[PDB]
Amino acid sequence: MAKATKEVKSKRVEALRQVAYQRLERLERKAQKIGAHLRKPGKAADLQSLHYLLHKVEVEYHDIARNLEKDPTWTPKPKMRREKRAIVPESGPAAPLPTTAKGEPGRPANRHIPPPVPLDSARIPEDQQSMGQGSGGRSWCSAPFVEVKLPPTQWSNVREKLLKFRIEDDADIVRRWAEAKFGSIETARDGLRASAEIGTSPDVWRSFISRAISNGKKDFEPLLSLDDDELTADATAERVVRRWHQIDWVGRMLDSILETVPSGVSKDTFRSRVESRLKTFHSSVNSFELKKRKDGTVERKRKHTNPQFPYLSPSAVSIDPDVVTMEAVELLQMQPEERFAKDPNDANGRMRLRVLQAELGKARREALGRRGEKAPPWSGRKVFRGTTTRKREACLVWDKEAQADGLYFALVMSGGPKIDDKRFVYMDGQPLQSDWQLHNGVAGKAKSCRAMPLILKHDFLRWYHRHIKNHDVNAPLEKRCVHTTTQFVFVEPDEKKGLQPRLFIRPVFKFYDPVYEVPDSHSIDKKPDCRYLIGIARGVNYPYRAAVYDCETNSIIADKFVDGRKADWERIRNELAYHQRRRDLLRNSRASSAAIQREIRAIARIRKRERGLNKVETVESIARLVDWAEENLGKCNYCFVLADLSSNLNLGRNNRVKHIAAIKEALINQMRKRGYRFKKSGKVDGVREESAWYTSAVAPSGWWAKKEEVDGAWKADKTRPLARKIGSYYCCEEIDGLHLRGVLKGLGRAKRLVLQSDDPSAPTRRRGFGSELFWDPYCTELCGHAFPQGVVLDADFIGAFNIALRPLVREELGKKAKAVDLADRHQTLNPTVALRCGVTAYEFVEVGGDPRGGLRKILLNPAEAVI
DNA sequence: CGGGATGCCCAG
DNA sequence: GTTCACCAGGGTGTCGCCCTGGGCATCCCG
RNA sequence: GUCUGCCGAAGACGCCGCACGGAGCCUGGGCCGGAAUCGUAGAUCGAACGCGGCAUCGAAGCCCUGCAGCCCUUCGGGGCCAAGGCGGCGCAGCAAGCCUCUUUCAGGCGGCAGAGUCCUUUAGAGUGUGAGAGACACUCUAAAGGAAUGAAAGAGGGCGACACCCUGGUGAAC
Repeated sequence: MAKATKEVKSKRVEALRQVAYQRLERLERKAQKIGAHLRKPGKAADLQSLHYLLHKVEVEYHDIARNLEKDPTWTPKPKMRREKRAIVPESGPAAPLPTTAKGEPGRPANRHIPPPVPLDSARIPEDQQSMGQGSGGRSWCSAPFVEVKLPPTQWSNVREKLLKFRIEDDADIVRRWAEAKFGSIETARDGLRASAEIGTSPDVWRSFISRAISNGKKDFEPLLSLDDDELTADATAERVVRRWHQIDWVGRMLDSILETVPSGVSKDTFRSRVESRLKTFHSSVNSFELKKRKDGTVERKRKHTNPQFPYLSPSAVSIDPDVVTMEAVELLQMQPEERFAKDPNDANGRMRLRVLQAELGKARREALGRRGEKAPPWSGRKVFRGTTTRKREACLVWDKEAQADGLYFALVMSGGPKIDDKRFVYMDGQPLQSDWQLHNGVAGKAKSCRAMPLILKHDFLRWYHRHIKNHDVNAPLEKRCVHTTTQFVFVEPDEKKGLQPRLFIRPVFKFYDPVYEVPDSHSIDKKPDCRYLIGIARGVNYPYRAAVYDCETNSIIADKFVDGRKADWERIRNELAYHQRRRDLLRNSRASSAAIQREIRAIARIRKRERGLNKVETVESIARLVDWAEENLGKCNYCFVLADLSSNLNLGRNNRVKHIAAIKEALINQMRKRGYRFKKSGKVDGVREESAWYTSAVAPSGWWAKKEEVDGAWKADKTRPLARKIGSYYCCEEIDGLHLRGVLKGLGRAKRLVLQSDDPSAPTRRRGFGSELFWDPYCTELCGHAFPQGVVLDADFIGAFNIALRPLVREELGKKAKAVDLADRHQTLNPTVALRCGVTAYEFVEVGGDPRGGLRKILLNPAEAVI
């Protein structure tokens, strides 16, 4: 019988491959029919729709051909050609929210109003005495716009003066220059990337160091006599040759562009903007990162993923259906085996079927282009932005006669009266005569400007009261400022609906930069010299958890945290998916269009509710945490230790509630605005990044809880899960004041808990905690409270505690360390550090003949128990 | 003569 | 019930740089 | 403008009043069907598979599309030509949008008479200044037309890049 099975198996594979060839030539016949049918003159239904059927049948051709050539024992019985391709969500499971006006926060009216400004004394440091270009400073912008009141009759002259500094419609000059100089845009991008790169040949290197020496620098005289392979591997010489190649190449291309500038464009601000963009480009193509291999050799890896020339992103071109029709039928004319070969004309060397699929996508993109958005405009109307990067350009003067709200945005033009030097004064408090930048008459300058009044509303008044304390001579130096530049935006007038032109300005205040610092904040082998350490645990559902730590008492002091909107994001995503499905299934189907419009409005409702989700609440709580830290802990006495998470870690469906790098960015900006020093590497003193491996999963009671022993104990005891697997077995909500345990559904991704749910098709509280809860069974007692089978704590609290206690271990061990040594040092040190704050925990309550049957949360406050 | 404009230069 | 490979439409987060001016030479026209 | 006296329903919410196409190329939409194929002899039993044929509801995308309607416009018209469906009966704070970017919360928005306040324009009149031009400064008085946001956070602009997620049109691996 066995020899019969072997010969019959060869018959099976040969017969099924014969079926594959018969179906293949069936596709080929169908493709010939439709390609000769698309040929039929005047056809515009075989266009697009059965052009899509053409790429479908050719994709099936390529897939059948590949599945037959790659696999010699091709025996297809997987039951997918008999599969109906069902969609498992229901047709109508609509579940909106019923919560409505159950309190509604108030708005305690406050009367913020900017008081007048005195002249600052000689407390200014020496490096920021002039406050010109690059002379210290912080240059912190202004997060709200403020509306200036344009004159009702002279606003056209103001618009004419502001049209010089207009930022948009400058890309078209750069694209026109690329078209006129290198023919095509892609050829321009490739040739300009080739010219911007620096060679590894030491001849041009030595030429650029010789140019550096002849320009007045005497530091690189032994660099000319250095060995060629040594100067190639020299990082300092690499930076020098990069800066001089930047100067030469940016100068050459800048001219090439300013020679091709049309008349009317102001060449000064265009020169500055284009020079900054080309400096950005030549830095980003030639910046190389020290990537080491296993043998210690440094690989010259570029930080930027794929830099291209500025103002040269690939814009979508509206291709026509006729040329993609001709290219498709011409691809069909050649032999079908080479129809899926690499295209010699493609830049990426794509497949011919792939480039025709992309061309068909463009051909149906031209009818569905810049439309269909969920209406997010800036004011709706036609605007043009810009910036005024000078004091001769524009500034904020203060009216000395007004005791409050006397800020005026003075902007210089040919028309208008002369500015008053005795009534108007700069916003720092210094007079108009100190700077001579817009004063008329004396010191050889003559300037006349109109000071249009400022409309101070809640946003700008709140920002000016929070960020600027310019009315106090002896103010902290991080609150005093000077104003040089303004990122205005001009909203153009409309005559169709009869509106009024409005100008919004965003000032950019160069704040004075004090020398505030905490020592050894970014020292690798040194703990920061401060009394307090704050450990931020950035998580997925809880955004951050803070556990501040004082080394004098060696205990946690506070446990501030927020809740996050993960489950709300899940609900919005599910309702958005259902409404998108019902809208899209009702669009390809026709004779129903009011249904399309009402589900467009339902999509807009869910878009507004998703627009409610943002990082604003997270950065608001970060600001509140930093303010609380500076109030209670005191200035220059803390350091926000953060876990060094991956910069581009990938999550699942919770991308809109990730906000992980936003916490680090917000903390860096918040500690920058407090006055703390900002190093050139992008680090601010008081925000220290330290890496956390599985050592951030060790217990405060002294348990490492390694993944190997946790996996072994969970395999031996499925009903008793350890580490963070305990939280996945319990319901998120509560029944009888407490959360029950449940049984997982055996499907991997459809994880539905069974909380003794004998009710048919009952989801109940199918959502669980997941990895959010850490249960330590070895901690049967904690903070004056007893637990029979251990205490369940938040995993983010454990991570925050480990992060806050980590730099002590880092200083005790040294620079060279592995995670095992940090783990055992944490295992020994953990028990010794105590808790003097209310630490959120859970209790194993007796449910159903078992103390592990339920979870109940209490405060567990040492301030009520220990002290 | 002089108010205002336009454009270039300041480079471990 | 999954996973991957394309093409549309929509939405997010995140990342490399640079910027966040004054002096001054010449034009320039009423 | 704004505030008060007085008047009302947009747009939503329940009810029904109605909708231009197949030659040719995809699919339901109904049938019928065995073979090339498979349940590890035969595989003719069953499973189906890509399909073949018949008739047909008729639609996906086009030829037919009128500018029914919206956008652009040099104002003549052109583009998509479908949409927006539209169009009544009862319900009249209860949508969207706006009052500033990124958000949250509270609040306001729609006809005609009355009242004050501010700004802008202007007038008479008056005061001093004014090598004196009845010019200027500016006051008094009067008239014309314009004038809802609080509260809590934010480093925001560019330029070029990535990497997720959702829904359709598909194909392949399980």
